[PDB]
Amino acid sequence: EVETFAFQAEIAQLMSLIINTFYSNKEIFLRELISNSSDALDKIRYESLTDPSKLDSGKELHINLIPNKQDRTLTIVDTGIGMTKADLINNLGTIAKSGTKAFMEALQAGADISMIGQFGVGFYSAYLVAEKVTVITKHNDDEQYAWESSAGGSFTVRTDTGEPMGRGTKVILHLKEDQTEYLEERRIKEIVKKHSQFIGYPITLFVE
Ligand SMILES: COCCNc1cc(-n2c3c(c4ccccc42)C(=O)CCC3)ccc1C(N)=O
Repeated sequence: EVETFAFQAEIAQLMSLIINTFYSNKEIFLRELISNSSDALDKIRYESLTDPSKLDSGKELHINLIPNKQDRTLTIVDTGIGMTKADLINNLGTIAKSGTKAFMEALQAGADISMIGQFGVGFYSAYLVAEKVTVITKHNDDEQYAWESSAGGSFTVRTDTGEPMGRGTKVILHLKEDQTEYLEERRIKEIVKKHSQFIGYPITLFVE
């Protein structure tokens, strides 16, 4: 079954701002998603020091960037801690509410959209370039889920029946028609070098 949920008002508001605000420096979405991946990898790595069996679902800690011109998608894959159903439905949104509030206030103060990560809500920057975001995720303590939202105030969660992931997260960006530059090898290389050069995990840029 597919379950549909309403974003809390503040999150819907932030998503609308991200979609509606004129802001040319869209490339920062990638550093935010890679940051999310890095944090998730740090988390499982740290947890594994006390419980080595947490890596039974996979020892390699890495990030893959996968462009697909046929589907017009850019996929950011990591073998981080992943997310439970409760993370997807409740926990992330609960934490994000205060980050969203603070971010929107800072914006009203003169901050700009590129500072979104300082508020812990960098994930939503995905909507700078994507009409729809699909998040496939697998945490050790739960099943594989697909979260999805085209904004408009609602998201869906379902159990995922695609290729099993072992552990980690895939963020699938269904790019906007005018944002296909982010499928180009040289463009992604440029952005990673500029914003994500010191990430402590191998980042592999797949080619088409
Ligand atoms: C320590 O790592 C646990 C959380 N990890 C992630 C979280 C997200 N992410 C998601 C959020 C979110 C909201 C605020 C902040 C981050 C958010 C959603 O609300 C939809 C699902 C994915 C997106 C991607 C990741 C990731 N790559 O692990």
